[PDB]
Amino acid sequence: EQFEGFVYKTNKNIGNKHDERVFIIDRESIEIPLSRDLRRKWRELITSYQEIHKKEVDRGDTGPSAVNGAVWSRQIIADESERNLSDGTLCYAHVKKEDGQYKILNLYPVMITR
RNA sequence: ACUGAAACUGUAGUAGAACCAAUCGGGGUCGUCAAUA
Repeated sequence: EQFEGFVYKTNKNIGNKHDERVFIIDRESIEIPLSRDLRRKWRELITSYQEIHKKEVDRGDTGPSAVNGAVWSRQIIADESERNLSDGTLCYAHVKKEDGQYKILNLYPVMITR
């Protein structure tokens, strides 16, 4: 196939990680209204990521002490710009279909998330 | 078309009586952390 897309590169944030993922825009697409409830939940989840590791990062660890061969996942070392869901940011969205509606429950920065 | 003189703003009076630097708190203890293949 041929596609066009965005590379949703995060870092090598776990030891078994081989690949980044890239979002294929050339093909089928759907959109949902972005609620202010999602905006706060994003800010709040990312705050946790950034806040919880602040001390490990500032003493200069390059990755979690509990997983060798890995480096800070992109969102946890990112600037506070990441903490605001500004236009064109890339996310994973946790979704279900209900009543034929693509309900979005949360926005999450990584496939398996905090 | 003769300046009045002489005369302590002084004497007596406690910035004091009452008032708690005090009330609460085991030097204690378990699961998290990272995301993909």
